[PDB]
Amino acid sequence: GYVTGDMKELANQLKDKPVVLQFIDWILRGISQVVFVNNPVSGILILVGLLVQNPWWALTGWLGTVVSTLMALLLSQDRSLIASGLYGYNATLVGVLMAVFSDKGDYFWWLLLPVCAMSMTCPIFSSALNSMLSKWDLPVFTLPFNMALSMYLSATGHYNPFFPAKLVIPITTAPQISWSDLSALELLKSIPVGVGQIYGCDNPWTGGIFLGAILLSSPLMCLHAAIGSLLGIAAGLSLSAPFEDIYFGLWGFNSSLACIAMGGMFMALTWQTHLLALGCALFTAYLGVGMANFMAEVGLPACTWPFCLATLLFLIMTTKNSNIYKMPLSKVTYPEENRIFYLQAKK
Amino acid sequence: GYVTGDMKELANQLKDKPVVLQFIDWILRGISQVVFVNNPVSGILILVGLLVQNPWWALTGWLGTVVSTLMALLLSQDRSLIASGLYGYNATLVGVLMAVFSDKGDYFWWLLLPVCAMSMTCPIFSSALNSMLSKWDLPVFTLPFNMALSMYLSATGHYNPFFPAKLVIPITTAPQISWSDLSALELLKSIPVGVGQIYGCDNPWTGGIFLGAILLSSPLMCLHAAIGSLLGIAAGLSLSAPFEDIYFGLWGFNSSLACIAMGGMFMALTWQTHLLALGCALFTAYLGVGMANFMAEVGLPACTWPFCLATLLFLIMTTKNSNIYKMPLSKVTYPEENRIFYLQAKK
Amino acid sequence: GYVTGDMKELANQLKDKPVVLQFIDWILRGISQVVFVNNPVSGILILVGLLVQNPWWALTGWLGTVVSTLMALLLSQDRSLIASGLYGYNATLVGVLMAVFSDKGDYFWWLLLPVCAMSMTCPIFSSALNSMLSKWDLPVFTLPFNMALSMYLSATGHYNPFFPAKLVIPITTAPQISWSDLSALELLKSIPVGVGQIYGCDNPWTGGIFLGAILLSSPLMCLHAAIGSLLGIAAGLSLSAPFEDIYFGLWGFNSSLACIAMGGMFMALTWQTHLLALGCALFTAYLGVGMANFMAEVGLPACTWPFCLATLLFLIMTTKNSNIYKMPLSKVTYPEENRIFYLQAKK
Ligand SMILES: CCCCCCCCCCCCCCCC(=O)O
Ligand SMILES: CCCCCCCCCCCCCCCC(=O)O
Ligand SMILES: CCCCCCCCCCCCCCCC(=O)O
Ligand SMILES: CCCCCCCCCCCCCCCC(=O)O
Ligand SMILES: CCCCCCCCCCCCCCCC(=O)O
Ligand SMILES: CCCCCCCCCCCCCCCC(=O)O
Ligand SMILES: CCCCCCCCCCCCCCCC(=O)O
Ligand SMILES: CCCCCCCCCCCCCCCC(=O)O
Ligand SMILES: CCCCCCCCCCCCCCCC(=O)O
Ligand SMILES: CCCCCCCCCCCCCCCC(=O)O
Ligand SMILES: CCCCCCCCCCCCCCCC(=O)O
Ligand SMILES: CCCCCCCCCCCCCCCC(=O)O
Repeated sequence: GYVTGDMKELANQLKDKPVVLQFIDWILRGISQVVFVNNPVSGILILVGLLVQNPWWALTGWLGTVVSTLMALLLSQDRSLIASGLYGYNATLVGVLMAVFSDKGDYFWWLLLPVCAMSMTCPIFSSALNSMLSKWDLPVFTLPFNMALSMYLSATGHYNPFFPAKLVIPITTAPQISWSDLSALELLKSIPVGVGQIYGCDNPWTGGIFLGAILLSSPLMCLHAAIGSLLGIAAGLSLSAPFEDIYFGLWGFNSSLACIAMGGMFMALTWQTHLLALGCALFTAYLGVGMANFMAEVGLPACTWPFCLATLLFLIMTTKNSNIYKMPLSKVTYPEENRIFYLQAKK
Repeated sequence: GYVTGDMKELANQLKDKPVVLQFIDWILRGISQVVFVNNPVSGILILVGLLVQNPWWALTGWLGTVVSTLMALLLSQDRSLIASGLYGYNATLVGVLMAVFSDKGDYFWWLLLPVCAMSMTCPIFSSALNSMLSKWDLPVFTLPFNMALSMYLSATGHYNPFFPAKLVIPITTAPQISWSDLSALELLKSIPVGVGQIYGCDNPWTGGIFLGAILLSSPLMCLHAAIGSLLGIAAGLSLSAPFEDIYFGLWGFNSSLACIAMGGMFMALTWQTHLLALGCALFTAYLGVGMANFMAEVGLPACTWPFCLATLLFLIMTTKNSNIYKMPLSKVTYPEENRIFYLQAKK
Repeated sequence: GYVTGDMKELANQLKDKPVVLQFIDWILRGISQVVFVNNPVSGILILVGLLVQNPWWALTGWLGTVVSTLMALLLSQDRSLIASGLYGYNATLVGVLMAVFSDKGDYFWWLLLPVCAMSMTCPIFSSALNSMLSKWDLPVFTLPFNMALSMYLSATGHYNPFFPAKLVIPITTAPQISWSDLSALELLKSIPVGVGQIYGCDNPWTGGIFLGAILLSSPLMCLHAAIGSLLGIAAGLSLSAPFEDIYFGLWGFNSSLACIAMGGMFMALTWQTHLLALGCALFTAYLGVGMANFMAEVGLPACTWPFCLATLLFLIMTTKNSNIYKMPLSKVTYPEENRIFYLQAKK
């Protein structure tokens, strides 16, 4: 009970502690905030999962988070946002995916130089988008990370002498799918892989650890992540996608995030909003394959562009339904507290 | 006189009728609203023209409109907008152009499955765009349809095992144009074809029927549609476009819409605004060829992206001219009533 | 002292002169406003530099500026903006770069026809963006020019029978860089070339003349332009860019503009804002190579898209630092007056 939720008691106790422990807590919260989790223990679990997948990726992500938090402190950003990990969760993804999309293999120490540089731009993006989106009461999601990674991967490319990137080839021929070779076990295993591919990790154990951390933060968030991954798998099956792409979790890491965001987190949790979150996850998977095909023509991966776009689209949409409630941005903590607040406001 | 204009008397009489007749009226108005027409009889005429061109395309468009209206009703959207056909006119285009850009020929019944799915997203897009564009008092035009069709055609592509799309090849060699083979009769005939290509129909009879329906709704709108198609033809001739592209109406279906919108419809009709509409039609044709060339590099058709972009750009532009008047979004019915309202407000 | 700054005395004396002299002054100010300079004498110097580089390019730019100013007068835009050259500085770039990116060589008189047409659309863009951006207190920069040039170059392309454009080939193989062949003299000479490539001119004498004109307007702006060009060169060296691209000034014409804008011009000049301008110049160079690589896949040059995007991103970003001050849009004249106003407001 002490480690569940956002761990407000730990933050209150650390508010008067030496700044080193506070900085460590901020780094852990920023690591956890990729899946909309404000738990430092969930951040430790996510770090353990990243180390299980690849220690080099974990090192790059931790370095990116540290550099982003330090730069946000240097830029005199809001201290409340920095304490909650909202300044540094984009750079974790930036560093991890820069290590993922590198063509020079593991432990390429020179890659530590661009990573920091891009981690130097994550706060600025996070600032510049926020002051706009907070005008319309909308979150930035992973838009700063998407912009930074697209800019970096366009600047370097596959043929960069210093930091070559993994080549992205657009689909040229019609795939041949043997539907008799579809494996139910692999389809079931792609759900943890789908959840784990949020950090670009294809290890089923890493995805299971991520799901466990999310469940530690909030069981409803873990359930919505699993359902979003399953819906991404279903959308991939509906479009006759290659089985290797479905088994790799490339179809479920956007829909899982969309289901987490639209289910309980930024909309009050009701069965109507549950169905809306399911529909948003399906739409997010379809937009994900569309964006992947579109940016494959320019040599870029879609990453989490479809998730941000679809979630913003569904959040901006307005309905004359009292049971479909959009939570205020200042009261969004986690689905249980969000539902309690919505029930209190309803009466 | 009873069937001209928006047919407000029919709506008033149907407001207390059984909901089946009201739903039929809403579907007809949504069909007609592609060309900014709120006339159910014009919707019937447009359906007849679509059947003349291709019954399969008409069936897909009708199914898309019905599904979009039902989904907008399910989402508790504004009943006034649904009654006027503003929730369902984008899905008509979505279904018709999904049938048009299909590589599996006519009467591919499986294509009825994705169409409905895309018609499920047309209301949401509209809503998500409306709440964004109503702040600055701007219409959504066919932006939801453009976004939905771009996402669908990127997701499927030409090499999809289930729903392949027609291949789009960027221009590779310089065209050889024999200017002695230019036909005045074909140039004149491309005006109805350019008007009918709004629905993706290249039949001159279909375009003539569409022009007749628009004239039934409003003569000024039909005149502006014809002038916009002619201006698109002129712009195509100015850039040495292939004659087959001009004869197919691919150059005049965006400028015609731009001239309809900017002439009398969303700006008060004056000779100054008439010249502004002509300039907007020329700019829209040039932006149309530019956007088509740009999106051919990613394997996508431009469709009505240039029309929406150019019309929004011309509507946002502000001048210190009293005779260049932008009609309020709540008072926009059709050019005759718009001009009457503008004359009343001027005095 | 009479010709330094904006020469408000000359404007006051010309306010009651015949309109021909006023129009000439407006054209000169519009020519100079590309580098955020409101000096007609600097406009004359920039015209001299353009003539030194290429008389055809100077003729096209002058014609574009004249046409844009004439149509902005015809469109009843704000007279104060027209008098300060803010309606016509985008068409100077449009005409000059349309002459630059033409595949038909120099003195192609038919190119005078599209140029005017694009100069026709420059005021509208300048209007349409302004009303959108003045809400958030942001400048339009060269966004109208970028939009117009992208639209034109997409519409025509390399294979246009009438107005072919220079082919843009994306990078296909990894460059081989002989670092022992790097020349310090060429690196130093690329700074004036980097400043002169704002107008698409690769002549070092032209860049030196441009720097002299900027220094005549304001020494701080010239210093920031030189530092931005140097930072662009450094960023190009950091990414192992080909030496020919660095020597051609293709790496420094965006960072120089970003350093001019962010240093003293649109943000109050302090050492903190000086470091922020340096960081913005580095970010602008990296975004410039990224966007160049991105639009090379669609056959388009990036031009000044990265400069506008990065400068807007850095201007929107908000910090809780009193020394990092964003000047109001109505009081922005030049860095010396900007700093004086900021110092007066601080106390
Ligand atoms: C936006 C893309 C670029 C981001 C910033 C990249 C900065 C890299 C660090 C500069 C020096 C790198 C030297 C590496 C030499 C080598 O790889 O052998
Ligand atoms: C795909 C290659 C390009 C690089 C990736 C996109 C980088 C975008 C940087 C600028 C973001 C927008 C800044 C604010 C603009 C506005 O005024 O709305
Ligand atoms: C809106 C879509 C909802 C999800 C639909 C999931 C459908 C999964 C199965 C679709 C393809 C079934 C196999 C057909 C191919 C074959 O067996 O030859
Ligand atoms: C892209 C294909 C899938 C698109 C799915 C769009 C539909 C999402 C929302 C589903 C309906 C939710 C209705 C909730 C209110 C109610 O049930 O009364
Ligand atoms: C070409 C790639 C596929 C097609 C993608 C079309 C766009 C679909 C999603 C649009 C979401 C728009 C959200 C806007 C949010 C905002 O204005 O901040
Ligand atoms: C955004 C692109 C996708 C839009 C939604 C597509 C949903 C298709 C329906 C799912 C089942 C398809 C079965 C096809 C069977 C076949 O063609 O053999
Ligand atoms: C902005 C201008 C719009 C109107 C343009 C009208 C058409 C002019 C170009 C078409 C005629 C070209 C004739 C020369 C062809 C040739 O003989 O090679
Ligand atoms: C790219 C093709 C050229 C586009 C040029 C658009 C010009 C718009 C037309 C403006 C005409 C004048 C408007 C009324 C002013 C007046 O004459 O009193
Ligand atoms: C955005 C597209 C281009 C802008 C508009 C270009 C208008 C050109 C009008 C004149 C066309 C005919 C003159 C060229 C004749 C020739 O070169 O043979
Ligand atoms: C590659 C060809 C196209 C180049 C860019 C041309 C863009 C013309 C229209 C710009 C958008 C104007 C409307 C903006 C509306 C809004 O954002 O609210
Ligand atoms: C993040 C901004 C960095 C700006 C300064 C970067 C300076 C880079 C200097 C060149 C890098 C090394 C070149 C030689 C490498 C070799 O010989 O292989
Ligand atoms: C793309 C790589 C480079 C990115 C550079 C980002 C950092 C810009 C410079 C920020 C300096 C901040 C100075 C004010 C704070 C202070 O020192 O008091």
